[PDB]
Formats: sequence, structure tokens, C-alpha cells
Amino acid sequence: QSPLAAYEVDDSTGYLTSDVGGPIQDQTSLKAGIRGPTLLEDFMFRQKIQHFDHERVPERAVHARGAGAHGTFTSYADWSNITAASFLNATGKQTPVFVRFSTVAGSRGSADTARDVHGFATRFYTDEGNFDIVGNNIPVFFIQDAIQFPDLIHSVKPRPDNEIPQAATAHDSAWDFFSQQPSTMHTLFWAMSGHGIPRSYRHMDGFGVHTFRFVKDDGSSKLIKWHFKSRQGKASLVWEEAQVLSGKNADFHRQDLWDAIESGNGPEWDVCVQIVDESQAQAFGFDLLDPTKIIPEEYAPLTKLGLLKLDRNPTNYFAETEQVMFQPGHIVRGIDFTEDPLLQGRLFSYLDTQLNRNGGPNFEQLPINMPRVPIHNNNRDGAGQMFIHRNKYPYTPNTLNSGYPRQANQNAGRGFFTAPGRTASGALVREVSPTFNDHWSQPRLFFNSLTPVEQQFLVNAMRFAISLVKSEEVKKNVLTQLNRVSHDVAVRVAAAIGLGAPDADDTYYHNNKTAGVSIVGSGPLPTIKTLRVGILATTSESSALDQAAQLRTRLEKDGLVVTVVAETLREGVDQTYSTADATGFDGVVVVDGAAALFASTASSPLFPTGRPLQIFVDAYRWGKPVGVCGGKSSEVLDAADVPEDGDGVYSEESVDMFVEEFEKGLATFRFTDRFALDS
Amino acid sequence: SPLAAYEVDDSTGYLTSDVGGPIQDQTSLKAGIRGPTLLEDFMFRQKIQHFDHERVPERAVHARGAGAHGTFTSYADWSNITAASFLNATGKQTPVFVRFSTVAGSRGSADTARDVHGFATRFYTDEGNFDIVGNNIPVFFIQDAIQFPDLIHSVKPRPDNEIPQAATAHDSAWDFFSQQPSTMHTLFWAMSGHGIPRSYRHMDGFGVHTFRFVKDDGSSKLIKWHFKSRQGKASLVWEEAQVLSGKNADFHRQDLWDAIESGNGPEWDVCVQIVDESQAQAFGFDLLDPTKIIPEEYAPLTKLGLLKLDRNPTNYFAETEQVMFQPGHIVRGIDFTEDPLLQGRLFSYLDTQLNRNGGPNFEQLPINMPRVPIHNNNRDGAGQMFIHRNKYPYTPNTLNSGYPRQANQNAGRGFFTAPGRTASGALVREVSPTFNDHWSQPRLFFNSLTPVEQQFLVNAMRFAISLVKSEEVKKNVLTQLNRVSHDVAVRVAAAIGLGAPDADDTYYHNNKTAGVSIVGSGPLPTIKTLRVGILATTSESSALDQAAQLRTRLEKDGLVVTVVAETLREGVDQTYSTADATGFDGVVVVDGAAALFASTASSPLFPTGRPLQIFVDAYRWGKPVGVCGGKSSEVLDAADVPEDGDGVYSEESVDMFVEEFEKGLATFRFTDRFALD
Amino acid sequence: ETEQVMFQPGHIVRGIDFTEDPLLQGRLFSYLDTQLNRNGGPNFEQLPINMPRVPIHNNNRDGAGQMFIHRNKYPYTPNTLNSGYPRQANQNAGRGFFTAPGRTASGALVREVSPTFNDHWSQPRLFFNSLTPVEQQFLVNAMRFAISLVKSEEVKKNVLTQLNRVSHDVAVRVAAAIGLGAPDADDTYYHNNKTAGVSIVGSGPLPTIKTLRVGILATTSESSALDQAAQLRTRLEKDGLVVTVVAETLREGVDQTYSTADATGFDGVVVVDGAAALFASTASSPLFPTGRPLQIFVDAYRWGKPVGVCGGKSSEVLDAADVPEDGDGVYSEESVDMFVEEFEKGLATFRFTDRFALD
Ligand code: HEM
Ligand code: HEM
Ligand SMILES: [Ca+2]
Ligand SMILES: [Ca+2]
Ligand SMILES: [Ca+2]
Ligand SMILES: [Ca+2]
Ligand SMILES: [Ca+2]
Ligand SMILES: [Ca+2]
Repeated sequence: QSPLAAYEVDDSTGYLTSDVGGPIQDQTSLKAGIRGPTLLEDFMFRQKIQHFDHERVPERAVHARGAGAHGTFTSYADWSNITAASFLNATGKQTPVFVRFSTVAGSRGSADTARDVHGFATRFYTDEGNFDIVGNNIPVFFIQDAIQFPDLIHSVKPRPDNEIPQAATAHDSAWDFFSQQPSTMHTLFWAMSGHGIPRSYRHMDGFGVHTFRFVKDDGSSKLIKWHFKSRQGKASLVWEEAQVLSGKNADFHRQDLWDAIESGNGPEWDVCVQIVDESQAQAFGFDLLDPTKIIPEEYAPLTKLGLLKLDRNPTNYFAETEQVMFQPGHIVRGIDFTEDPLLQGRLFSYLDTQLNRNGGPNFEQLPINMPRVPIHNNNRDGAGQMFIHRNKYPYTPNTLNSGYPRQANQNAGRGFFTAPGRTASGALVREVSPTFNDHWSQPRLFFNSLTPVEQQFLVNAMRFAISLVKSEEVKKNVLTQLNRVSHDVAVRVAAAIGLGAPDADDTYYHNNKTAGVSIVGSGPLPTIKTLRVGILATTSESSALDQAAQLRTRLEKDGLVVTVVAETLREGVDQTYSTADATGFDGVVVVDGAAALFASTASSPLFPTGRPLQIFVDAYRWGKPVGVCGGKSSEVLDAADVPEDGDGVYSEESVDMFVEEFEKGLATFRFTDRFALDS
Repeated sequence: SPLAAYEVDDSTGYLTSDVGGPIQDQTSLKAGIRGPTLLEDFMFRQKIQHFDHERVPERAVHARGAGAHGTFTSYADWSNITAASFLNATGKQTPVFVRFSTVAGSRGSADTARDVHGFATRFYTDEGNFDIVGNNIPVFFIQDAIQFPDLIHSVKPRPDNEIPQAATAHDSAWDFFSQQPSTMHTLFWAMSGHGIPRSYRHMDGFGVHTFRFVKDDGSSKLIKWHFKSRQGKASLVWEEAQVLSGKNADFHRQDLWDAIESGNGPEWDVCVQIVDESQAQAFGFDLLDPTKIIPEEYAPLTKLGLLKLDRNPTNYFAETEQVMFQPGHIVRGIDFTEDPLLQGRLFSYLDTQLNRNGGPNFEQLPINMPRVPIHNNNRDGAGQMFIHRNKYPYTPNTLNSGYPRQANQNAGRGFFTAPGRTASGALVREVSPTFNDHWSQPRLFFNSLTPVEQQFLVNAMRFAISLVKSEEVKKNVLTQLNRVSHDVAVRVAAAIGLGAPDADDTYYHNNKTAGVSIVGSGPLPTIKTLRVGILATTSESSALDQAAQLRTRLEKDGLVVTVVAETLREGVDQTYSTADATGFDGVVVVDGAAALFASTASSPLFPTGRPLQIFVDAYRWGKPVGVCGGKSSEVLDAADVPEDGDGVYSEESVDMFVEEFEKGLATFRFTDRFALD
Repeated sequence: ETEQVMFQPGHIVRGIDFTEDPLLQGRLFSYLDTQLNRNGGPNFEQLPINMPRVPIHNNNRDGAGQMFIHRNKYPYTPNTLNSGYPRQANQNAGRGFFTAPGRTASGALVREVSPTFNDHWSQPRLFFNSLTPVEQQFLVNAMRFAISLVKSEEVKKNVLTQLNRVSHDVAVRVAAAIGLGAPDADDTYYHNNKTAGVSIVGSGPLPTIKTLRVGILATTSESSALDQAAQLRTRLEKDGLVVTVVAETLREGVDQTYSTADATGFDGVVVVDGAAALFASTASSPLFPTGRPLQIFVDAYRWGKPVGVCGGKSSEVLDAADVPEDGDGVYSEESVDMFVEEFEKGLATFRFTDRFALD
């Protein structure tokens, strides 16, 4: 009775039919003789190849690369005291959800592990209509006015003469826009942090970005920010790992999410708001209409409203994930917009762009887009009309259908209503509020709030990206804008590109910090379930496979995903060295029984030269917990040049001691002492 | 410049709407300075509507690709074999556009996937557009076009989760291959170096199908198209291709774009095998079967002319994305064959452009327009650009004096079906038994590779099949491989912990054919455009001096030189942080930089061990590597590279270094560095 | 339902097959293709009106507006991973469609017309011979009307050349209206053969008069005219005729005003004699155009319809206001029962063809 159940098609049995139920074959063309030309009258051929010919639809203009899952939202309380929203109106109230995660710049097929902003779009199929929160993993946006979105996106997408390159943040046009449009600095700093390369969709947060309104039935309103706070904790890749992972497994994030749901480890978020009074719009030292600013948690704490859990994978990716069409216009009674000029223009874009993707106006009829309550309106006809409307008088006002459907409003049929306190006053202007003009304080706040090695990673990400800018003018302009946020950042970045930084300009410099934005500083992960352990073994020593089988039992107990790697497959071995890479693991364990594979002179026609040692060395250099289990453990760490007294290096004869130490390393997740800092 | 009439210049002027009204586009119109946005803001809505509607559907296959403009030059008057006007005079020039592609990946997927590749050529001929829509592999997976969706569904990502984008590395692909043995020949090509070509410039193009050449006298001959690279044939190694897919997803489009901008526009000899109609079933297989090659030993290549790509697009979307190729774009002098794969394609490419273009006037797009007049009674349709003067667009008419006139064999240089063509028999959905040998030609191909090449193909199969979860699919795969070669089945089986079935010698043989080996095609005929990375340091003025000296002598011979160091300055192209061995065809270390290669070396400016990793990766992937300056053993010992190794260079003299190294770049890969079973 | 219904000759079932009719052959392509235009996407068979009433089992997927959620994640043949489903249907399994096995093709691949198609004129002449004399006049008259609106003298000459090959008599009679000479007879394709079942005029009386439309022209002037109209309505509605009572103004038992009424609205027209006064020169009123009541009667008579006057007073510059009382399909009775019994025969005759002039 859910529109998805009714539309499920089972092909587990039966004879092949046309789309109109006529049994057919589809394996040989109809020909004038056994070596003859194909006949036009072969309808079986044409219906099949026409469908194939038309399978593709336009990719999303942005966030083209992504993956979705089904789940549930459960309210923690009756939130009537702050909003009329029905999905929040009772303790334990459950609403089905669909979520799609994404990058922003890359086309379909682009790697998940690009450095990019990420999408986090949540549909609540509420009992008063579909409500979408179309958010990002970063709480601030590049630009202050929706009319600028094509300029931003044209600048970060590939240069349009050759469609090169697919590196959003690593070409001239992107840094030209960033340096010419200083609003971009706050999101740029977030994108150059580990938030640009999250470990998974499950290990990042969701943000509505915009200030919205909570509207009560009495018509009063408060200003809110949405925060979806991950229960898996926060985690990043390191860049040099992200680049290899983009080649070895372009599907890493979609596969991570799919596997977590299949294993009963469906990811969870606390859905939260900051709530402040209308009178505080300009009280925090910036404008709450400005989507380049966060409200520091010290000024306004998070309230937990409910639990978001994703626990079911799609049946058909195309029908569900590709076709889901989100809109901030999908709003419900008890929520209202703000005069954020970015949000304001979004409302137009998402209704319009679905005409491009769907090719017709009836996109809300696709099962994934349908609501879970009756539809009563006078919308008619259009390509792909799937309803048969009984009301032959679809106009208001009518007597011939007894005045149905009835208007809904603040006082009728639980209508949506605009927050009745809202006003507008002044000239009809194309002018930016001077309250929006501080582009550099919050980037500085964010930078101050990261740990020293985290600041190094961000500087290194900028050194990497800006070094690939060919224009000396663009590079100069970039250092000018970076210098307004932090002289130190402009100096350290200028060092990698052989330019002089501008002289300190302390206009926007400050020492303030804010909790909750650091990944490095966010402490050990609250759970290690789903984390990936590579056990490097060998088929040559039956001791090595026993060591591996004993580590496997002890690690699988704690919900770790264990891969035993050997030269060849056999029972208890999951993967060959040939297909194995350190990007596939959160921690790597060598069984000392396999010590001979790590020799400088080790060679095999079954995997590339040096593969076993490369996995262990890559894992170590990328900051992961690594260890040798067995007794000649000290022996093998020398081959690797991996110091046995190293933080996050494990060397035990006992399996139980090895795992107990190693599992703490997985929770630590990254050993940041292995990364050099500027002097 | 061939599309110069459609070009729009925005180097000067004030922003306008699409209807030439000067406007702004940086701030929304609002009811007050902190007000909501007005619906009456047409500047906002026209700009965002355009943005909202930028995207068109990607191609159903070959979504990932890149294109360039060029010229075709005929070597001769080919009247004696074909009426084709573009081939009718020595030196006759015809503009071309080519698009290269992979097959399975979506439009943002890495260039260096393991896959079949497309090679589509449009000839804008003086008798209409002629398209050869070819691949870099001369045989196709399937014998009947009706099977194409089965093939493409099986190789594309699993439709519940759209995982994985590794076309040849999931259960569904190997399920199809093992149940549809026609796939074996193309599969063996895709598992060879032909699946990971070094560039578009270093692969051939093939029409795959037998076509006909038809003379003005109506007589016909059967032909195959072969576009033979003048750059020579080259592959990546898999271990390299995987890293390159992450470090530079754009590697093949950038290689082509750079080659054209540097005046190194790639060249192909456009060739044909020509055989008689009487030889359709004479070579031990059916020329209508697209899973079979004519061995060059049976029918030699005739060179018809030169294809040169020498001009990049102005707008990628308008030119490369919007180019709509069709095998139905045929000219007088060419005809089809009863190849059931070709027959169905003729339907598919006319139909699929309705999907991409969203309307029927896709031939009116600048890139799709012909360079000669259009005279027909096609009318109206969404996006009609033409304003037709003829108000009587019907035949037969008197009110337009019977224009346009019907063109045929005898009048108006009409296209005509080869008049010797017949059909005879039952109307059947039956496969010709002449198509039934799926395994001999796969064995021919395998037999025709060098021992190291054979190892690479076994290794590609071991990699891919080891990722198949189904034990029943892996067994069915070994049953099909075993019918091509027991040795291949045993070597693959060893990787996956299964027994190969007993030898089945029905199709086994020791025949070989020339021209299908990459390793066997000898040194490259040119090293121009090949990439030399010079690893230096800013910490030693003399390291930079060595690098500048090496640059001057390498650039003289047309090599693309990248000097790498810790930081950028005059004469340093890239930092260690952005550098990778996938970036170079050879790596040189200047001995002044030897300190960077110590196990102890550490910098906040690049990842731990990056300088030595570039050297070791380059060595391990078979590239020419060396140390210039005389002090070589610190670098070579840190790398575990032997000084006496083939393609390992150590010279004090820059001149002697470069002469040796340039020989290495021609050899291109040192195959003695790969282990054999 | 109606606008979105998407018909195809390629919608065929086991037990039916095509022929090599080159018109049919090309239709098979057109109707699958044209639905992409109308629907804007490839899933037009999923529209309710186009859906079948039996299960769909196939590997068609995706496309704009995809409504199905397919469970089968291995939509290729041949497969083992979905156990080889869906299975191939053919002559010997799963009730597959199959091409008629006796069908063959032989010869050159040709863009040539079969000479067996070349007689374009015998069958036109067969059709023309099979029409009644008045029916032949109607057809001549339709050609005179249409060809008289052609401006090109050359096209008009070419038309008489082709019509002449069917019938010299047709070419002569059409030529007379357009001021041209018919070309000399050409008897290559002339014949006197006839076939049953193609004539309308010759197909005899209608097998039922249910739904046929009777306009009763009355007046609000005379409560007796409204009483006549009411008794006529009761007696006509009993036999399933659709009755419209017409008067100057609406009220109980009046369906339409003279202002909206027209002879095209009726298969038969009855005037109640209580309304005789409206059928005179006098007949001016701000409630309908001058002459409207009589025009409905005169139009109905001129177009061959059964017409009459019920109540017994028929002459009263009523019929005399135009038409003959002895006319076939002209009725005059005082008795409502006798009037209706005569009138219903006239509705079954449907058209009185003796009212049209012949060449
Ligand atoms: C706070 C700023 C923004 C955020 C957080 C944001 C977030 C997103 C997300 C998550 C998606 C992908 C939804 C999915 O998975 O299907 C998306 C798609 C899109 N966004 Fe935004 N966006 C922002 C600003 C804008 C602006 C200013 C515009 C245009 C003026 C815009 C236009 C679009 C369009 C056209 C799409 C494709 C929508 C579709 O095809 O369904 N976005 N955005
Ligand atoms: C010998 C076998 C084949 C070869 C060599 C071949 C080659 C190609 C190439 C090179 C392209 C990309 C053209 C471009 O760059 O725009 C392409 C696209 C395509 N091919 Fe084929 N193909 C083959 C068989 C088939 C078959 C059997 C079908 C269908 C029955 C088919 C349907 C298509 C479609 C629908 C596209 C997208 C075309 C477009 O969007 O313009 N191909 N093919
Ligand atoms: Ca650029
Ligand atoms: Ca980080
Ligand atoms: Ca309102
Ligand atoms: Ca699969
Ligand atoms: Ca090779
Ligand atoms: Ca459309």
C-alpha cells in the first residue's frame, strides 16, 4: 500500500513478454533467410532496443554522483511547544525516510573519494506531506545569493573547452572564482579540511546550512539550524589515500553504505536544531540570513529532536536513487523559509530542474516521489499522467464538485501558512546587505578550531591544489584572500608555490575557537563495527592460515569486517594480493608466518612486485593501526622500516593481547604523529 | 574553424539576456535589503532555468570520451573499388571529427578503466556525412544486435546498488561471458593490453563488421576497415592503470588535447582488407560473423589515406558531447552486409539521438550538419532551425516542378543498395550454424601474443575472476576458458582455488597471426610527446642546474619534460606533492637530489617517501629509469634497482644519458621485470 | 484515457501475423517511434490506458518516468544468477508469438514496386458502379465542390485525366462545374461490375431508430402547442428516440430555444400545429434570428429528413410556407399515435433521396 510495494515487479518465474504482456523471445533477430537481412516487422527487436536506446536520463546538474538508502525517523518527544510539524508531534512517532548522499562537482561515474563538498538529502514521508531537508556535510555554503550558483558551479566543473579536469578544487577557474568571490573562503576552508574527504557517508554530519523557521500553531516563530549528528563518529581519509582509492574503488562510499545496511549496521544520526529567537537575527556578530556563517555551539546548543536510521537498500537503484527528486519546496506546516537569498532562489531551481531530469511534469508520481497520504488538487494532464481523476470540475471556486477540494490554511485542513510575523520593508533592490560583508572572520574561527596536524593537512590540501593553478595572477589573488583569514596560512601556502605572501592584514584576525568542527580533535570513534581489517597471510605456511583464522574469530566477534589476503583463494582466504590494497582497510595485520612475502627479493607471477609490503607500508604512512601477530613480530617490522615502539604499531605473540591493543588503535582511527609539520 | 559560422564571442561587451537585453546577474531582486526574492526577477529565473536544464542524457554506451577535429587525405583515386566521392582523387581532403571512448563507464568514470574503446570517425564528405563507428578491438562480444542490452546490462553495475563500475570484474559480467561463449574473442582482447591502451593515439580503430565497397558499375567487394596508428601500439600495465584512474581520471582526454596543442596531432593510415563476395565463407568462418577477424596473412591491408587530428574543440558540450554518430550515415560507394549485429545498429543510432537531443532535429546541431546542401521534405519537429521556402513538400508534385528529384544508381549520385544483393529462405529467428565456432579465434589471438603478454592476460583474468562471488559462475567461466586453452584455464584456476576441467582439444590449435601483439610490435616509431619526469631538489642549486641541462636536451627531441622539486620556482613544473609515476613514461633522478631518496628523508611539503615512490613505481611498471650525473648507487640501492638492469640508466654525461634514455622510451616497456608462471 | 491511448499494429498476439503489404510493413516502425514524441519518454506502455491485464516479465529497464521497481537484479539473457528467467517464449514453449513458419522471401534487395500493384482505376470504377444513381450524383457533387476550389488550371486538368481513367461520365460531369473539357474517353479500365455492401443509400432502412433525434418546434404562445409537444414527447420517448422540444424561451418540458436550435440537431423535425403562427413572414422576435423556426423546417426538408405537422392543420402557410403534403417523408396527422407510427418509418428510411436534382 506504500507506492513502492504496489510497483514492485517480480521476474523470478515466467515466460518473457513484451511491455503489453505478449509472450515473446529476445535472443535472435527475424531475418529474410538464415544469413539474411533483419526485417522491419521484428517488433520484438525494436521494442527491446528502443527501451535500451532511451534508458538514460540527464544526470543531476550538481550532486550527480551519489547513493541512497531507506529508513525511519523516530521523534524523541512531542515538540508542539516549538513547532506545529506533525512528524515531531509525539514521543516515538515514526516517519519513513529516504536519504541520498553525494559529492557536488563530478559527473555520474566520478569517484566517491574526490575532494568535494558532499550532499546529505533527507526525505521524511510525513502524515502531512513529504518534507525534504536538502543539506550538505559542511554547514556553510560558498555563495550568499542563489543567482551566483551557475558562476560557482561553472568555475569548479571541468573547463568547458576540453572538460578537464574532474578535480573540482585543483584548476585555474575554481581558484579564480574563489579569489574573486571572497564569500567562498569559509566553505573553501571546510572543503580543504578532512570534511572534503570523509571516510564514509556514515562518518559525516548533515546540515541544512540555511536558517529556517519553526512555526507553532499559534503563529509564533523561532529561527533554527538543522544538524544531523553522526552516531558513527567523524572520520576522514588522508589525501594520498583518497587519490589511490579513487582508482582502486571509485564506488567506495556507495559500497561502504550498502554493506553497513546489509550487515545490520544501519547508520544513525541524532537530528538536532539550534533554536534562537527572531530578535537574535543580528545578535551573534553576523546575520542569520547569511549562509556563509555558523552559529557557534557555545552561543546556541543543539537540541536532539529524534533518531534518523538507514536500514534498507533500494531494490532498483535507477527507479529509487537515480529518480528521487528532492526540493526545499517540499515543506510541511510548522516549518517556514527565511529571507536567506541563497535559500530563496533554491526554491525555484529544484521544481524547475525536475522537468529536465524527468522530461515531463508528473515527476511527483514516480513511486519514490509519491507521498503516503491522499493527494487532492486540480493539477491535470501533462506527459506521463498516471492518475485517472474522477473530479470533472477541477477549478476553484466551483459548485459542480460542491467546492472540493477545500482550501487549506492556518485555520482550515492543517494548511501550510507563511509565518504570520514575517514582513518586508524598503526599496525593491538588487543590493547585498552590508551585514553579509565579513567573509574572513569565520574561516579564521574554523582554522583556529582545528588541531595543529589538522591545520597542516588543510595547508597541504591548499599547497596541492594551488600548485596546479597555471595563472601566476590567479595564484597571487588567492594568497591575497588567504592572507585576510590567516597570515600564517598565506605564508605556508606561498612557500609551496614559490611566491611571496602579502604582509599581515589583521582586520579579520582573531584567536577565537568553537567546539564540534574538528575531526582530528573529536576523540576516538564511539564504535568500531564495520571497520575493515586486512590480514596479510600466505598459502605457503599452514601456520600463517591458522594465525589468520584465529585473528578472524577474535576480530569478527567485535563486528569488524575481516579480509584474509593470500597469493590465491581457498577456504578462509577472501582476496588475492593482486586485488588487495591498503585503501581497502582501516587497519592491517601481518601474520609473522608470512614474513617471507615482505622480503626485498620476493617475486610472484600471482601479484605485482612488492605488493604485500606496499599494503603494509601504505597503511602505516596513511596513519592506520598496523601490526605483526606471532612472535618473530620484531623481525618483520624491520623489513617495513616500521618502528615497533611506534604509536599505532602492534607487536604481540599473543592473539588476544594483539587484538585488544589493535582494536583501541582502530577507535583512535588515525595516528597523526606520522605527519611532518611546518616550522 | 570548420564550425566558425556558429561561434559566439564574449571577449567584449555587456551581459545580455538570450534576447539581447543588457542585464546584471550577480544579485537577486528583493523586497528590501534583507527581503525575500521577487518572482518578477526575470534575470534570476532565465539564468537559473538555463543552469537547471544544462544536462542531457549520457550516451547509453561510450558515455566517457573525447573528440578532436582533423582532416582525411586520400592517397589515390579509389574509383576502381568504390564510388565513394571522398576517396575519388589523390590528395582529396575531407574534414573529420573523431570521438574516442570507453564503453561501460558513465560520463565521469576514469579513462584508464579496463574496457573496450570506441573510435568513431565522421567524414564531412562532398556527398554527405559518412561515419565509421568503430572500436580499438576488431571483434565484438555478440553475433546479433538484439543481444546488446543483455551484454550491456551484464557488464554495467549491478542494478540494485549501481556497484561496481569495474565492467569486467563482477559476477553478472562473468555470468554472461560464460553462458554466451560468442564473448570469448572480444573478452581475450579486453583482458590483453588492448583493454588499457597507453592513449587514444596508441591504439587502432576497426569497423568490426564486413561492409561493401560498391562501384558506379554496381559491382561490389567485401571490406573491413582498419585505422592503423602512426604513433605505434602501447599499453599501460594494470597496476599503473588503477593508480592513474585515481591520480588523473582525465589521462586519455588530456594526452590527446596536449598532443594537438603541441603540434603532435595523431595520425592513422585508414586501411581496408578487400575480398570477393565469393570469399564470404572461404576463410574457415562467415564474414557476416562480427566475432571473427580476417587474418592479415589471408588478406593484406590496403592504405586508402591519412587521418590526422590537429584541432581541439572550442566548446566540449556543443561539439564532443553533442556529436551523434550513426552507421546509417552512409554514402554512395558503401553498402551494408547481413551481419545481424550491424543490421540492428542501423535502427539503434537513429532512435537513441531522440533520447539525447529531446527532439528530432539533432542533425541541425553544428557538429552534426553536413557541408553540402540539404534538399528534402522533412519538416517541423521540436527545435526546427530551418525556414523551408518550398510550400509543397510532397512527392510526386507539379506545384514545386517535381523538386526535389529522386536520386538513385542512375540519377543525382543517389545512394543505392549493392544490386547483386539477394535474400532467399524462410523468415527465421535462427542463428546460422556458420557462426557456431566461438573458441578457435580466441585461441588464434592468445597464440599470437608474446609469453609476457600471455602472462598479463592470464593475470587480468586472475584479477577479475577472483572478484566473482558465485562459485557456480567461476566454474562455468573455467569451462569456457578451457575450450580456448587448457593452459589458460589451469593458470586462472590456480588463482581462485578451483580445479580446471580436463582438456577439451576440439578447438585447440597452434595457428598465429601478425599485427595483434602490442609487446610484439617492437619499439615505438616516435617518442615525441612521451613524458619525462626529472626528480630534483630546491636544496641544491646544482640539482636545478642538472635538471635545466637535461630539460634542454630532452625538449630538443620533442619529449614533454616535467621537473619535479619540493616547491615551485623558475624551471620547476610540479611539486613532489602533486607528482606520480603514472604521470611519466620515464623517470630521471639528478644525482644532486640523491638526499631526497634516503629512508630517513621527511618534509611537510610532500608525503613520506614520495620521491623514492615515484622512482620505484616507474621501475616496477617497466618504464626506463635512471640517475644522471655519475653518483647513482645511493638512489639505485634505496630503490632496490640493479645498475646493470635493462632500461636502467647511469651516465655522468647528459648527452650519453639522453641518447641511452631515448632508446629506452622507444622500447617503452622492459618486460623482463614481470614474473612468469 | 482518450488522449494518452497509444495504439500500435505491433501490438500483435500469437495466432496473428503480418503480410508483406509495404504500407503495413512501414506502419510497424511508425507507431512504436511516434509514442516517444507524444509521451516524451520510453515508458508509454506503463500509462494505465496502455497497460496490459496480464503480468509483464522482461529485461526492459530505466528510462524517463520508469514506474516499476524491478526485483530481478540480473536483467540479461542468458543468465544463471536469476535461474534463466524470464524464459524464451516461441512456437513450442510459453505461448510465444511466432512468425508464420510457411513465410519466405526470395529475390534481389529492391526499392521497386510490384507490377501486380499497377491497376489504380478498375476498383475505383467498381466502387462507383456499386452506388445508387442519387449516391453517384452526391459523389460527383463532392468532387465538383472540392475541385472548384483548386486555383491551378494545370492541377485541375491532371485531375480530369485521372478521373477519366475511372469513368468518362465522372470526368464529364465534374468538368461541367469547373469550366473545362473532359479529355476523350480512355476505356482501358472501364467495366460495368458491381459489389454488394459498399453503398450507404442502397443499404436499406436502419435496423434501429433508438437514439435518433426528433426536434418538436412548439411555442410558449399557446398552452395547447406545449400540450401537443408533451403528448408527442411521451409517445416518441417510449420507442427510445431522443426528443428535443424547441420554443422561444425555456420552461418545464422545453429543452432548447429557437436561438440555439438548428436542423443539424435533428434526424426528424415535427411542428405541432398549435405553433403554426411562428412559420410566417411575420416571424420576427428579439429572442431568435428572423425566420429561424421556418428555416429549421426548410433546412430539415432540403437535407432529406422526415418532416411533418402534428395536430391535423398542416397547410396553414405551414407546409405552404414551403413543402408538398404528398411528398415521400412528409407527414400530416391529427392523431399523435398515427403521426408517430408514420414518422418512425421515415426515421428508419432516414433520407428521402427523391429531393435531390440529378444531372
Ligand atoms: C545551502 C546551499 C545548498 C545545499 C546544501 C544544496 C544541497 C543539494 C543537494 C544535497 C543536492 C542533491 C540532492 C540529491 O541527492 O538528489 C542538490 C541538488 C541540486 N541543487 Fe542544491 N544545494 C544548495 C544550493 C543550491 C543553489 C543555490 C542552487 C540553484 C540556485 C541549487 C540547485 C541544485 C540543483 C539544480 C540540483 C539538482 C537537483 C535535482 O536534480 O534534483 N543548489 N543540492
Ligand atoms: C561492432 C559493434 C559495435 C561497435 C564497434 C560500436 C561502437 C560504438 C561507439 C564507438 C559508440 C560511441 C560513439 C560516440 O563516440 O559518440 C557507440 C555508441 C552507441 N552504440 Fe554502438 N557499437 C557496436 C554495437 C552496438 C550495437 C549492437 C548496438 C545496439 C543494438 C549499439 C548501440 C549504441 C548506442 C545506443 C550508442 C550510443 C549512441 C549515441 O548516443 O549516439 N552499438 N557504439
Ligand atoms: Ca581551469
Ligand atoms: Ca583530517
Ligand atoms: Ca500564508
Ligand atoms: Ca554483479
Ligand atoms: Ca601489454
Ligand atoms: Ca522531452
